[PDB]
Amino acid sequence: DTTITQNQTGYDNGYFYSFWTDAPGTVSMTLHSGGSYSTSWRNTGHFKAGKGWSTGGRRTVTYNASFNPSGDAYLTLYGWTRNPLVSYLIVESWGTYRPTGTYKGTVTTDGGTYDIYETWRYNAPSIEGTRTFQIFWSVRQQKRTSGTITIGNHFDAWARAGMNLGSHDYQIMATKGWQSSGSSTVSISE
Repeated sequence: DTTITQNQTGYDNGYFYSFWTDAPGTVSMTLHSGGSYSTSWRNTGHFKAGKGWSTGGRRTVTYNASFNPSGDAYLTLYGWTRNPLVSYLIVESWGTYRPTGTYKGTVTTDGGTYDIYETWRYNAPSIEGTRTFQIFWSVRQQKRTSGTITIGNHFDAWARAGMNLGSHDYQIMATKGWQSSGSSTVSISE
């Protein structure tokens, strides 16, 4: 297995991965076989790490996870588009705080009901550099740590709500953390 501690993307055991933090040395990601990885973090800053695909799309993804946050963290499908510049999250579980934004509707899919939100992020890290951009959210109403995500059902609900996606960059089943400690192990597949 490979331990990642510096911002990078690449491929491991057939799958794209991405690691990003603004607090190097406080978080690591261990790449396991197939679509599997773990993370460990301690009094960190911001971090996002996961395996998935370098070009996102309307995939039906199945994941199985162990998720043990001590504070603010998400277990979430995460990705980016350009033209327009958008980041999006399908949040399956969280730690101390359930994320919210401007309410936009609800979508029911894969046995659960999700609230839909939009937020704006100002002068923040993006795939293009420091930029201002929209975040699209589907947040499950009840936490879960395994199951299937029919991503097309979220994209379509967002579009019905006036939330328009662009050309896809990467798409990962991510662990994301903010000023917390914890661990995770996440195993994905299309």
